Amino acid sequence: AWKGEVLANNEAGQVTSIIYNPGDVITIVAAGWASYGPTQKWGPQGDREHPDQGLICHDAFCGALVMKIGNSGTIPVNTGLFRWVAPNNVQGAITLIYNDVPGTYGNNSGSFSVNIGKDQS
Amino acid sequence: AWKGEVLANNEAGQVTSIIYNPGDVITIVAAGWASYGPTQKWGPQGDREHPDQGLICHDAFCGALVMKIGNSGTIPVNTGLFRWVANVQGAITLIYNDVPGTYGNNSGSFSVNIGKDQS
Ligand SMILES: CO[C@@H]1O[C@H](CO)[C@H](O)[C@H](O)[C@H]1O[C@H]1O[C@H](CO)[C@H](O)[C@H](O)[C@H]1O
Ligand SMILES: OC[C@H]1O[C@H](O)[C@H](O)[C@@H](O)[C@H]1O
Ligand SMILES: [Ca+2]
Ligand SMILES: [Ca+2]
Repeated sequence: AWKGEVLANNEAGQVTSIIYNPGDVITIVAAGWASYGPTQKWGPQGDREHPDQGLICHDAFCGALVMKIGNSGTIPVNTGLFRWVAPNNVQGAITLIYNDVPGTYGNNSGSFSVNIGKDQS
Repeated sequence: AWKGEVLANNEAGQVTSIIYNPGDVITIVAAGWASYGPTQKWGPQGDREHPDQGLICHDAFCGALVMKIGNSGTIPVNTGLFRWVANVQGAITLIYNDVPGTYGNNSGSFSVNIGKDQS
């Protein structure tokens, strides 16, 4: 049961209190409005119209919510995950990150409100 | 225990297998790209720039996911609901947030998962 925020302009991400363990089943709901530069704002799925220019997650759009579990590569979160189990050999603290190009977070604004819970297993 | 899709052009909503009962704790997660007219698509939170011209849900943007429970007013769903508790009682119908009579030109759909949680 973690609840908190993820700033668009935070390159390092938001480390949550959720340690993902082998067999854990998780739910995530992400909401909100944030920008990677422009005056317009996008939701947790990001901007489907914008080209990939070196995103930390190539499998999500610019401005999408992504995560790392432990020492994993980025995993798309987008609007959330429903009763979700990680690939085998993936474990450790969940960090939530705004999908942008490394070095380009200065002009980002807004944030995502995210809830994460462990489910019956 | 319910998984499927909600079409933008379905005025009448998607009637799900979830009957909401007093005290029930539920989770919805909605995903995908849909439209209420334009060639451009929006997500489950809808179009934050477009004004309200008599949307079925005044509490959400045009093109947002909403729902009804039984005979109730529209309730915002947006990207989903996390361990949400609702006198609201009955079958959960999911609906695209648009204006009555004008669904004909909508396109796309949202993916939606609903479950009941521990309580
Ligand atoms: C659409 O924003 C900017 O477009 C120009 C073209 O005129 C360039 O392609 C820039 O790279 C774009 O900058 C924005 O996007 C990148 C991510 O791709 C980054 O977030 C930057 O901070 C933004 O301004
Ligand atoms: O505001 C709602 C309204 O917006 C646009 O004009 C659409 O083309 C219409 O079909 C209707 O959905
Ligand atoms: Ca940026
Ligand atoms: Ca329409």
